[PDB]
Order: sequence, then C-alpha cells, then structure tokens
Amino acid sequence: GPPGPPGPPGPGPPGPPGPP
Amino acid sequence: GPPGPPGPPGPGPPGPPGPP
Amino acid sequence: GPPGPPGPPGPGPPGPPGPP
Repeated sequence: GPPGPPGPPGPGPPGPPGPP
Repeated sequence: GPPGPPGPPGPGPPGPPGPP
Repeated sequence: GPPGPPGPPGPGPPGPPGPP
C-alpha cells in the first residue's frame, strides 16, 4: 500500500555558556 | 504500506550563565 | 502505512550574561 504519513518531530542539547 | 518518512527535526535549552 | 519514525534531535541559544 501507499507510505504512511511523516513521523512526529524529533530537543537539542543545551546551548553554550553565556558571555562574561 | 511502508512507514512514512522520519518526522521534522526537533532547540535545546539555553546554556548556563556566563562567568563574571 | 503507519506513521514514520521521529525526526532527529534539534543547540539552544547562548546562556545569559554573567555578572558584570
């Protein structure tokens, strides 16, 4: 049969440290 | 039918506070 | 077909400024 719909969204890791 | 495509990409949290 | 698998993981933004 035809392919199913897309899956759900994949969060990334924390951002880098802030500036001084 | 076959599975659908992978879903969209998942940002992570803000990074930690900066230093003095 | 069934729904696709999840997308890949999403870095977050830079953290907050440190003390002055």
